[PDB]
Amino acid sequence: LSNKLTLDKLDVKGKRVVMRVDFNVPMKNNQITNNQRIKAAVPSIKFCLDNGAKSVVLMSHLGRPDGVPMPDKYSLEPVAVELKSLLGKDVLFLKDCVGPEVEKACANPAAGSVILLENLRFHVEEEGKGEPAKIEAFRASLSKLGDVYVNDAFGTAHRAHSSMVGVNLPQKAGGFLMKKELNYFAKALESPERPFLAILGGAKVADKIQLINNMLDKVNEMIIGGGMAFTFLKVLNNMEIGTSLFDEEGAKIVKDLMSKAEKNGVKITLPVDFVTADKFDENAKTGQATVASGIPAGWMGLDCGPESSKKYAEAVTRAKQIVWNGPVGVFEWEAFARGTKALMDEVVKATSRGCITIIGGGDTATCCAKWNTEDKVSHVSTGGGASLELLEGKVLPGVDALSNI
Ligand SMILES: Nc1ncnc2c1ncn2[C@@H]1O[C@H](COP(=O)(O)OP(=O)(O)O)[C@@H](O)[C@H]1O
Ligand SMILES: [Cl-]
Ligand SMILES: [Mg+2]
Repeated sequence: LSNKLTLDKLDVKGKRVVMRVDFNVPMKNNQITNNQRIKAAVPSIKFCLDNGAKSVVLMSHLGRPDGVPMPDKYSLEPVAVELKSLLGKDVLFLKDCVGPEVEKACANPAAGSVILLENLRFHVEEEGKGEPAKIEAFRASLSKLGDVYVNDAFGTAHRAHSSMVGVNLPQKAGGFLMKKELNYFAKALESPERPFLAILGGAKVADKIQLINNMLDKVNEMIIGGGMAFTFLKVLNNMEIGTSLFDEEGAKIVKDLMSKAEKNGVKITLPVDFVTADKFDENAKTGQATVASGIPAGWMGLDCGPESSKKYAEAVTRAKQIVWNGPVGVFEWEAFARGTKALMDEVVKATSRGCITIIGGGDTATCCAKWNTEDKVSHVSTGGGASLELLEGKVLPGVDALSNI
């Protein structure tokens, strides 16, 4: 961020600060299961308050409510509560993020006020889909809530969304988490140790299958696991995949991706076996399948099996650097957690013999919390897809929109 305004050089004395953060935290049974992303923004928030900010107004999304208000399902109210304990200051929660009531609450706050707005994605204008005039009005409203803007939302920095690129204030500064994460990746990606392995799992298949093409110019090996794998296996192996995650658009480029991996000498490791489930539920009935057997109709693959874990281990053993985004099964539910635990064991072992190991994402970092490995890998990032877009070699939109020096 040498060329961008950052918080260390932003005068906040007597100023209202409006701050985009990534508070898209994981939830199970309605409880926050990892406060990593909240804790990670505390240094920027505290700095603002300690250097005389009149207020700090925090804004984020939670999940993918697709431009409809879903307070019953995706409210940020629980985050406000958690932020209090981590900050040592109280926080006022507002039930919207724009409009006359929100504008009034933020216009002239008591000295030192911390305010958290409701989920930005309850409005279609944040993503811009789910209207140019209402997008402008949404952005205008957000801009009234502070005098200066800070973006500390590293985990969302790949998204060219209204709160991330559309705030119109004279000073738009990168926060300290933004700086910490970008600095770590800049050093780690400049001259990676080789072989350099990417591990791509998870459930955001439509988005992340589109990142593979450019990642194939940067890495020497790739594990394609979790929900990502089934689109590949259906196309390449004619495998029956049941109700497993499948991306129609990505299927159309699978053969081209494999051709490119061959051209570039990138070894691709796909799974060969699975733990199956009869529905998407923690207490589903379960089974086993191989690529050869296929997955029965009406069943979904929610973990890899033991022969897949062996092949993943072989790739980890060859690696001198690893970037991992996306668990290799539904690790939140014990029936489907074994493959991700086994891979974590291998990645921790690799670190101990000198591998540079980077795990990132809202959910994947929660694997580190669950199995107590946060200090047993080289770097745990608050960015998942944001970190993969860095690996591709891009300038992230939320960084690009910051004020130039
Ligand atoms: N085979 C699978 N089917 C469905 N979901 C899966 C599968 N494997 C992993 N997942 C899910 O992937 C999710 C995380 O993916 P994603 O959100 O892309 O990762 P991150 O949050 O680290 O960026 C987890 O909640 C996990 O349950
Ligand atoms: Cl997606
Ligand atoms: Mg996630």
